[PDB]
Amino acid sequence: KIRLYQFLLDLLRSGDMKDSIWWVDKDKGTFQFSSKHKEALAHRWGIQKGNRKKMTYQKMARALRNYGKTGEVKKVKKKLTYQFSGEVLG
DNA sequence: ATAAAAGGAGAAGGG
DNA sequence: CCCTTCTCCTTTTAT
Repeated sequence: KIRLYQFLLDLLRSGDMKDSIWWVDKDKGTFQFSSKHKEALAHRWGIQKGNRKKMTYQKMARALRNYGKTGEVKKVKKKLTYQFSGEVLG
């Protein structure tokens, strides 16, 4: 199965949900969610995983915070903003 | 200042 | 094992 950090990174490279998520500094690998349209992207995440309950941003954010220990994705000091690691980017 | 929202995390449960 | 789900508390942001 696909991993969350790859689901997001795939969307940014595809632009398939430009209204829900966009780059902030492509070079630094920072990105940000749309306050109004993030739930739609969260919805698409739970479905792709076939989860029991419909996915919400809070549950997805909880999952993202776990990447803080392994380093794939760290939270940035800007609203709804995260950052990929150089390894994840290449 | 205050509601609302974003952020946080321990625990237990599910593919 | 990679999240998922629930629950409760805190900080930040929007009103």
